[PDB]
Amino acid sequence: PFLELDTNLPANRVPAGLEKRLCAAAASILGKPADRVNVTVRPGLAMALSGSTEPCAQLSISSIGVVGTAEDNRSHSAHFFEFLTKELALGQDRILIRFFPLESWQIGKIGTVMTFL
Amino acid sequence: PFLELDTNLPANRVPAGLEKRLCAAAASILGKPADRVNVTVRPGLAMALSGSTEPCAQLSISSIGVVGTAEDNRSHSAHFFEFLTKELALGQDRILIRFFPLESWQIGKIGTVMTFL
Amino acid sequence: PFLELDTNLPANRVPAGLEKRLCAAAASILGKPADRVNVTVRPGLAMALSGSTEPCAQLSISSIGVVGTAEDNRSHSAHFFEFLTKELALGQDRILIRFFPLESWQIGKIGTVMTFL
Repeated sequence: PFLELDTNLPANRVPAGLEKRLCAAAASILGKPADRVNVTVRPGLAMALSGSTEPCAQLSISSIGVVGTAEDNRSHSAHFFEFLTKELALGQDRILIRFFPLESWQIGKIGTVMTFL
Repeated sequence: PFLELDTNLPANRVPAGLEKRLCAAAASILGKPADRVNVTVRPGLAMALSGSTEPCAQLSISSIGVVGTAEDNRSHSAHFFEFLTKELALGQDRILIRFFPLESWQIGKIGTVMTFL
Repeated sequence: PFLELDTNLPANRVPAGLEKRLCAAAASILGKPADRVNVTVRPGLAMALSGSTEPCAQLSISSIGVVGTAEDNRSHSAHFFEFLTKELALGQDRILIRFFPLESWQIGKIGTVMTFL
């Protein structure tokens, strides 16, 4: 899966090693191997969330098969909010997540697409 | 709604308070409350737009219900171009927008999804 | 088309002029004019790819008409991997691509949408 986290927290208020811990977390939550989890963190941005510029973060999660339903995204959201709130020292009102299903033909890897792997 | 603005303008050529003004602007344009508008600005990037690396900006807008049609996106585009051209001191040839419909089951908030709120 | 490249390579390990060369490359690969190619490079990010925080890059490609099939995305992936591996001095295991079809009503340009141009 592919995780992208935007935050207006400066890099020095984003705890060291967060991207690796987020790989582990997403493995457990999503039921995917940690060695196929991709994480991108973009700190120090100018953000408003819910109209407010206090510290906040935006998580996008894209994956094949597992982020397409309300009922399991509810579970995923619960777990990622627990992880991120404590990691970033943010309240639940300062984080939002978006979920994006992908298909095999959309993912380029080793010079081909996953359709053929 | 969710706005993401990438620019190769350095942060010190992006006017202070732009993210809050963009919340207000997007409220009026999209017909959504300002306190549910999210803005992310990513300045100082390396960009080419239309093959050219002069100052430019890319706006992405994602929302439920209101960014799914050509006829209303035409109106939205008009208004956001007016706002951004003057805010960033960019010509209309240096900005592009992409619109992305979302569904309730895609948006994680307060540890659940909007399907259940 | 719209290209977005995230990398944990610091800006000073991203070769000068990469965004313009990527315009040219994407023109040839995708069969689109270079003057309608948009490139955004976001360097110096915190990333893990495949669970690993070594140098890596993520490419997103969005376009009308040409990134919707497995068979042609396989070709596109091949060409972009060749370009990026050598440009960024990254191995094929350190790059991934995602492809996103767009429709005319999604693209805001010159204050309208492409549906009407």
